[PDB]
Amino acid sequence: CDDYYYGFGCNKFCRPRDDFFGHYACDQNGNKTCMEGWMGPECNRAICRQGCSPKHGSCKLPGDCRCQYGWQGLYCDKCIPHPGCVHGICNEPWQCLCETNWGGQLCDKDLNYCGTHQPCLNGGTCSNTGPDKYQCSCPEGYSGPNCEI
Repeated sequence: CDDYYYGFGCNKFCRPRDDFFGHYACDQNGNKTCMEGWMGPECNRAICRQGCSPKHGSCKLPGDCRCQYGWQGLYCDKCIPHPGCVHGICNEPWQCLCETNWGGQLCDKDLNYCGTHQPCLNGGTCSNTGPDKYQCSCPEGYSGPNCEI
């Protein structure tokens, strides 16, 4: 057969290509086998990073994984939390689900301020009354919000 022609009657044509339309090499049989990182019948479809999200990841060039907006990571499977979420995580993009004991919007206000700071002086007992809020119970002879006379 002449160059690039294959088969018994030299009818099957195959010539290696490396452009936008296809990325392939030719077999002993003149079959269209794709180059490394490319797939599909025309070899113009890029193979993504193995494990790239089928829901939030994409391809233009192998072996990349470009993220859908709101998603991050190597596989684009991790959500981007609402900036700036402090003591919290996300399940969906732009979420800020708080931890214990934390609140509320950005998960930065302490729900256990008494256990973290202990602001009541002179033998005062305190209880948590909300995010970044506390209440001191003062003994006899001591006044003020923190029992500081």
